[PDB]
Amino acid sequence: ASLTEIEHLVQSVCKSYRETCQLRLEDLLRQRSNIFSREEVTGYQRKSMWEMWERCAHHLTEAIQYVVEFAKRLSGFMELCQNDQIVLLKAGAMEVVLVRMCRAYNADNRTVFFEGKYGGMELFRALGCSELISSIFDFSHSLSALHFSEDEIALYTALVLINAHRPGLQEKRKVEQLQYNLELAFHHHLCKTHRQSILAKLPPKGKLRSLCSQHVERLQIFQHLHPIVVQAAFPPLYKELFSGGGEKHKILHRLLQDS
Ligand SMILES: CC(C)CCC(=O)N[C@H](Cc1ccc(NC(=O)CCc2ccc(Cl)cc2)cc1)C(=O)N1CCC(C)CC1
Ligand code: NA
Repeated sequence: ASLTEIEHLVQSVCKSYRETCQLRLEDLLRQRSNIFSREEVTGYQRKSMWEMWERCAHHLTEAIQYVVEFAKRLSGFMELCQNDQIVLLKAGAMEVVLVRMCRAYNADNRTVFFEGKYGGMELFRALGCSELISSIFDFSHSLSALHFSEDEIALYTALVLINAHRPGLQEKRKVEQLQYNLELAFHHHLCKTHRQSILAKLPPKGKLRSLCSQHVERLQIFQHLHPIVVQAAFPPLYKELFSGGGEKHKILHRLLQDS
């Protein structure tokens, strides 16, 4: 590529992200004052473990769907073969969500936007995975210190998804070329905005990998406790990406093929 193409890729990636960001940043900031009362927090704690899991699985699925749409709009993604598109999404969609949610996190009071209001870790105690919850909050606390702009999140999450090292890629060279151009765009934008200092503060890939593994592991614990809840009340896309043996569903293939 050349310089004019990279500048175009920067605006292309930032545009695809704005069209699929799920929640605009200003809308998330305007809600920061709206925090669950101590009686509303106790209500969430009084909910059953199985109800909190399906409510969280529903919100995770909604977020993942926007990441799929981000991928389809992402320059060069739909040119890859379908096997590679599915490998990249299965490996990275959750990782993109884990990065995106820092916008919905308030580092001042350590709360996240959940079901119309902001609440802390104590809101999710009924899940029975306090270690995973605190790892999630800590990860959002870390990214919040970086003070990401919307353009930086756009370019970073594009690279989280377009990773030529994902096992199972049939056209590794083709993903490499797309990843190299997206790297150039991200680094060129950081250079122009004088934000190259964030490169050393970005979390290691093994951290996002550890969070996704913690999610699958705690789901397997819950699935053992309430297998019918997962089969009957969890979204099909969620089961395809996280539940064994739930990969039998093909949701993503339909999501990608349409339009
Ligand atoms: C920029 C916007 C798109 C950000 C919008 C946004 O906030 N999305 C996330 C999605 C989400 C949902 C659930 C989790 N995990 C859990 O609840 C733990 C249980 C678990 C374990 C394993 C699996 Cl596989 C699935 C669930 C992680 C993330 C979100 O809604 N929240 C609110 C509550 C959680 C605790 C933090 C983040
Ligand atoms: Na933040």
